[PDB]
Amino acid sequence: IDLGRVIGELIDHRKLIISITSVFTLFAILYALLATPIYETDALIQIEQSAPETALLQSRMILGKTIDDLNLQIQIEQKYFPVIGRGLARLMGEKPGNIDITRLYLPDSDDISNNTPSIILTVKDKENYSINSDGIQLNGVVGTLLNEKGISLLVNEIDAKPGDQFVITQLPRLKAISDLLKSFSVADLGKDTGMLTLTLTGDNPKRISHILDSISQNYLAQNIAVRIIDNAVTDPNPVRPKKTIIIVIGVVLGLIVSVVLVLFQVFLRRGIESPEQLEEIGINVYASIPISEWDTLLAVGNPADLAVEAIRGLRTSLHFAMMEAKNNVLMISGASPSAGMTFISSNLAATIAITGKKVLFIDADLRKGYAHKMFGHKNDKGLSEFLSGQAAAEMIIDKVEGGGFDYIGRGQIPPNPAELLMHPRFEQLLNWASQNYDLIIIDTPPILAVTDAAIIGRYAGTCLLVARFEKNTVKEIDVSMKRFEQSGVVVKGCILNGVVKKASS
Amino acid sequence: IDLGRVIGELIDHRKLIISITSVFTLFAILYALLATPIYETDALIQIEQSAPETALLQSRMILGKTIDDLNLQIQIEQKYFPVIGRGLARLMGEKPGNIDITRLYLPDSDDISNNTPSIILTVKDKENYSINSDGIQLNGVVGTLLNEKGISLLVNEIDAKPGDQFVITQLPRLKAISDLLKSFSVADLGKDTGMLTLTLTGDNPKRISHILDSISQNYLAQNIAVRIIDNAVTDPNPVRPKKTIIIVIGVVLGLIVSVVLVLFQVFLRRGIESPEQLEEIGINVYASIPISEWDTLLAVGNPADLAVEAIRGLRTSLHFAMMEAKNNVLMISGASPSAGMTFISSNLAATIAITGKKVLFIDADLRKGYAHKMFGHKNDKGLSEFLSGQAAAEMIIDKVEGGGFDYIGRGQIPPNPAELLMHPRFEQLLNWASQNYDLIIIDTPPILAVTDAAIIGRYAGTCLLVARFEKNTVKEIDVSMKRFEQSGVVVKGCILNGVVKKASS
Amino acid sequence: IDLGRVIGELIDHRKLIISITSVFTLFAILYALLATPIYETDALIQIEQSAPETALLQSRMILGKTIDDLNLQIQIEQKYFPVIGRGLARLMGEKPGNIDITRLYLPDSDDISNNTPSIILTVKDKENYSINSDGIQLNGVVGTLLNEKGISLLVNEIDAKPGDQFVITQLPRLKAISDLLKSFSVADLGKDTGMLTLTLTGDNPKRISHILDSISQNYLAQNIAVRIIDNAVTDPNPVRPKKTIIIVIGVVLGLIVSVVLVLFQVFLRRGIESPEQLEEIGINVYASIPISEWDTLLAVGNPADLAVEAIRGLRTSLHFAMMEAKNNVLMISGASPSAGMTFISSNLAATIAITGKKVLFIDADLRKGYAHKMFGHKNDKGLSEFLSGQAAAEMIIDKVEGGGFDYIGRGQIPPNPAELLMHPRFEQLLNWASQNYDLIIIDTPPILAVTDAAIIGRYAGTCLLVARFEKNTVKEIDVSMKRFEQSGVVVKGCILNGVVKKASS
Ligand SMILES: Nc1ncnc2c1ncn2[C@@H]1O[C@H](COP(=O)(O)OP(=O)(O)O)[C@@H](O)[C@H]1O
Ligand SMILES: Nc1ncnc2c1ncn2[C@@H]1O[C@H](COP(=O)(O)OP(=O)(O)O)[C@@H](O)[C@H]1O
Ligand SMILES: Nc1ncnc2c1ncn2[C@@H]1O[C@H](COP(=O)(O)OP(=O)(O)O)[C@@H](O)[C@H]1O
Ligand SMILES: [Mg+2]
Ligand SMILES: [Mg+2]
Ligand SMILES: [Mg+2]
Repeated sequence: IDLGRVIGELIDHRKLIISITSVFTLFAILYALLATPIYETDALIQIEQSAPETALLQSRMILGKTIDDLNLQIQIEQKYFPVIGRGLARLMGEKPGNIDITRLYLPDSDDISNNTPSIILTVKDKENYSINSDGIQLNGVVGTLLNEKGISLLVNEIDAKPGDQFVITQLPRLKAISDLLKSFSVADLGKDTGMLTLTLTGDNPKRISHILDSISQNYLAQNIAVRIIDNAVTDPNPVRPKKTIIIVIGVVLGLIVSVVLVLFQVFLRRGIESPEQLEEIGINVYASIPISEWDTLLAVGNPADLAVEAIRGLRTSLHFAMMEAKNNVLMISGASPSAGMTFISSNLAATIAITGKKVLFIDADLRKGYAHKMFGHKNDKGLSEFLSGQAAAEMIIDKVEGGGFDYIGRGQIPPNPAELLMHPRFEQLLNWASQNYDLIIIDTPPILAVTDAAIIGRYAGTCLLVARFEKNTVKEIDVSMKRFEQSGVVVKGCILNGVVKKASS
Repeated sequence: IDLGRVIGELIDHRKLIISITSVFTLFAILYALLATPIYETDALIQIEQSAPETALLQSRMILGKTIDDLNLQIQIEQKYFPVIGRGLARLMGEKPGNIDITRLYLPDSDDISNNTPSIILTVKDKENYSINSDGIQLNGVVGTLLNEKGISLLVNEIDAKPGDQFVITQLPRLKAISDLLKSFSVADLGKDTGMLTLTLTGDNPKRISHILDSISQNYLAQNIAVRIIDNAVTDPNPVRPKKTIIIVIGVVLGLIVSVVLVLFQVFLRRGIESPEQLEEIGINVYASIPISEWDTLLAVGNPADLAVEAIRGLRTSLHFAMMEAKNNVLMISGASPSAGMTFISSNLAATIAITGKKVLFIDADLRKGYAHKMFGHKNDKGLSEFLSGQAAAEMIIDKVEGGGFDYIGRGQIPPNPAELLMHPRFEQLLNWASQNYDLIIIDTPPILAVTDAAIIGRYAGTCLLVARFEKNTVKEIDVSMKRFEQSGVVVKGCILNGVVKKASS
Repeated sequence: IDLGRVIGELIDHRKLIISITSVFTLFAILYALLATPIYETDALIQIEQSAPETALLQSRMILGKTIDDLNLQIQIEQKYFPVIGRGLARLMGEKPGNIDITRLYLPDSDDISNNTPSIILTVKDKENYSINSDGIQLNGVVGTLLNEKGISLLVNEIDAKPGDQFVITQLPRLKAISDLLKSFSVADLGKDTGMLTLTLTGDNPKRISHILDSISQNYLAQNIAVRIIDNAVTDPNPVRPKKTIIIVIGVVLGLIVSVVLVLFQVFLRRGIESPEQLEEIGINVYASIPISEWDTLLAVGNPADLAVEAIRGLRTSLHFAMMEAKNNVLMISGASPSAGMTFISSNLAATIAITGKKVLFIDADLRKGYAHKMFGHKNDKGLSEFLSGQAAAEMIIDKVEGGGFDYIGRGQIPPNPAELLMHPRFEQLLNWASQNYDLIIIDTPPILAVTDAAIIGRYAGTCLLVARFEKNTVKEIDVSMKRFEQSGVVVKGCILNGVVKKASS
């Protein structure tokens, strides 16, 4: 391999790479702007050791005393239905509300799994609110305590706009202790000094400072039955999410997945890339027709098309190739269907007729031939009707309107096309036509599908295959040439079709 | 090797890979959803050392005192007959029952092996129950103690639905101590502090907490004749089984075993893959007939079949190959039986007869020939009867009904087929037929099995072998060609049969 | 590869390398001369340990006491609108001013983000000043305190020229402590001694010394409720930016990016470099025309041009190549447009006419031919009008004024150029002209674009291609030669055009 090839492949697939990288970067930006910020508060205490004090601070007694003091077993969560509602509310500048609950007691269903009872509180005004646990609706008022339906609740100082909802959960004490212990860290920072740094992370910058102050005070009171140097304060810059590293990771991930996909697609290509691939085997490529981005003939609708220019190049190439041929019959065929045989044949006939030579076009695709549709037709009396014997040699020839050449349609689809094409009346037709016309072009089905082309090619002076640019492979074209030679038909060469411009070439 | 080949092999064997991986993932999911959950309880004590205390806690004195206190020597197990009954009961939400037994004394058979006596208790109601040890049925009532048949039992507070069964075992004290010590761990967690973490795992989240509390209290009482900071609590999330890692391991195991099986099958393939394998040796492959997924002729029942199209391709190839041959006799043969010789020969005769040429078909498989069954027959007067001399040249020829060609059946199976085929009357028959027909096709047995084909091939102008797609190998076909040439028979080429579409090609 | 090639490439691209390196060095010099200088002050104290004292010095209590003492929470910044205004002011020798503020209290909006209120103070004279916070204009006087609009301010000892502006921010206490702690360092320097080195970096050489003295005094007073050996002094040489290393890094970065760009451009070149590239394939290069840096003929305006000398070399080469040719017709063509076909053909005709031979020039570029513009024209009756039949063979020939040869213009642009060129009247014209002139030169469109050149080349005795020096590639020229040979036209050789002098050759 070489650098030029890889750079060309990257240039060709630029749209895919850009789209994938942009999608990944957009997802990264959305996550980094919608993820909830996490603040960190710190405190510094002095040990008058410090190896067992790390375990004493994280023991369930200290944390449990803190949780009992601060009522951390009442989980209040602002209610947003979607997974991005909270982030959108924060971005729009909306101020989150809060409720001070000093007493909560749910009926404690305590089944096998749901060990955490929860209710939903809807704020109707600054004073009253509605409560629903499992569809049971109740009404409560700030101030006076509520003892109804096995539910006890005391709510103070609602701070939210009316219509807001809050999920109130009474999680078990061990769950609260585990959650507190997950986000709480103790370090020595000197490995020998009495200095201990206590760290607590959480999404509420004031609550975490209060929690760490309570932890420190409880530990201090417990020890004297240690010195608090730095009481806990919260860093106003969140520690998570780290937006810049997230976005950089997203961009690099997009680039690497795009490069992997591009390499995978490049290594899985088998189609023909250039005429030199065919010419390595020993197949003369007589032309390369580009894609015409422009039920009518292109050589007639848009005579100045680039594809028609390539076809004129093919015409002047054939005027020299088709010399010293046994007759004036040219047979266009191919390996696979929808390669361009009818396009090539019809347009070539048009470009050769505009130069003043009489041209006959025969649609010998007795199976899926649509030439009569493209030329303007009387569908009666096609090639089939002549071959089966129910027509004459003069009632099957029609004239293209915007063309300048005659044509013979397929006719009705027969049940035995390959056996009709073997009748000697076909050779009689070709011998008769080879005296009233200057050129005869025959369109045929593929050869890798059926055998009609190989029957027709016996009476053809020149035979050319059509290879589609990306679809067909060199193996298919070689197999087709060999199958034609096995049946006694000499293929003059190939015609690459549907070519497009690639920066890797 | 190259990446395209391996990707193609993976695409071809996709069904096998998917099935194996799905089976493994289903087994992993069943195990991860039916395995009994194992909870873990923890405690934290303070050592006022700690290297000998780990051995003192795990000594048999502390554990034995705990087991005597909590009666851990009475093993009560809920009875489910299958190995998945307990998991199903847990999944369906069924609440396990329990019995508080404060005194159990079994007769203690104490033979060589069964040192653990056991009984089965069936719950009939909230009060009474039935007991069976070795077929001896007894009835007991909660409350009043039972002393019968050398069995002492005191049962309190049955909690289960009627009809439940419980296995009650009186395991030896050392066995109970060993079981307790297997699931009990002590750690320092600081390597220098007085802090010891005690861990106990078990399937009953309350019993393990009680057991660890008893262990801690016994150690504390023993030492003062240490401080308990964190009394034991149980983590409600089970530590085993870890479902996600189990499922990931199952999926990866399925993928690796599937890839290994695929590679093993690929490396053990010897059959013909493409016509190019035969053409490397120098054997002209004249056709490749695909599998016809559609006692009748295919070229007649379904004339538009893909296989009949391939046979028409072979027909037009033969019309050119069979020129400049010494006569109009074609001999289809093969290497191994059930390769397609009769299929190819009969269908080829049909496709050549539909074009208006007189065709004779001869079934020279005098050993296992079934052509007369496929054509509609009068089984008398076949080839055998003519060769042995008990028939004429005109009483053996019959006509295929839906065909269009004549045929000669094998006749009765003779005892000496290879010696009948050497009679000059066979050559007389062929010389006579070569003047009344346009083509003669002869079907023969394989050549690697018997020698009839090599006797017949002396009088055949053209001879073609049939190679089955996956079954035969290049070695078999080369051996067959060489064995034909050794006997003076020139094989024109080969016919690949039963071809299917493979993404690795 | 070899050293000579790389040295030549470096010599050829010297201007690009010099420009890039100079730009990078200029940017580095601008940064190193405009970046604000950062001074460093040091102190040395003695510890009578020293592992916890590093944490005690950086604790928020000591730094907070210092900040409360020195009022470091009032941030005063000199106002320069651009990002280089301060550096320019320092370079021009301007003395920065300062204000001593002993009391500041802003309304403290304290919204979600802007936690730091700020005002702008404009100095009108040595006594009074103007204040604007959010468009609210106020006037204040040094001395008397200001308590207006929720803003309290006390300003003493303004030292600046009138018209200067100062941003006054009241940043939060924790922000001030964090900023102080970011630039403050403590080290032991012996790892065992009581000697501690305290370091403080800042842009004001006196303020940092005062700050470090206050830090040391506060720590000393705190400890005795330690010895100060070296009170803080400021190194007058700034520690940042380090100009020399910055400039060296800039120069080396410029050199490496220039070398990378040069290597990238060299590896992405595909055009023809020397005639030997064409002669490897087997194409005879008959000349190499250099660029003429000098609507007129070069061989006439500047007959002593270097390009005209190369064309005379081509003329004497052709006088030997064009012997034993079937006629006296020469056809200049090419692969891509704007290669030099009309330049080469017209100048060659001029140089061959100055030697006394009758020369005919034909502009057979019926699509974009501008020869009549370059020769002085009567645009009527060109080649088109003759071919279409509406003109005679004598009304189309005109005479070049400063030339010496006749010419035929294209005429009006036709709709069917390629089909006009196929008329036998073109061959009649050439046969008639081949008897009244000594040489006929025909200019043609490219061959990779259209097919006109291949139609004309049938009647041309000699055909030469023109390859542009850097534009065309060897692949294009080979494709053109092969496409000419496919149509029955033998190309004698090639002509390299637009050559320039490269030190890598
Ligand atoms: N270079 C081309 N540019 C534009 N359209 C093309 C080109 N080649 C083929 N086609 C069009 O795509 C369709 C398939 O080609 P067609 O020749 O009709 O199939 P087949 O090769 O089986 O006879 C046709 O409608 C054709 O007009
Ligand atoms: N390409 C094929 N498609 C469908 N059936 C086939 C094909 N080739 C052979 N068979 C069928 O499978 C059976 C075995 O083939 P057969 O020719 O009868 O055996 P043998 O080669 O020994 O004479 C037959 O019943 C045949 O009809
Ligand atoms: N060696 C050259 N020196 C100076 N000018 C040149 C040279 N070669 C071509 N040109 C000029 O650059 C332009 C493009 O060349 P031209 O021959 O007219 O295009 P084309 O090859 O398509 O006919 C012209 O104006 C030509 O005069
Ligand atoms: Mg078609
Ligand atoms: Mg058989
Ligand atoms: Mg030009």
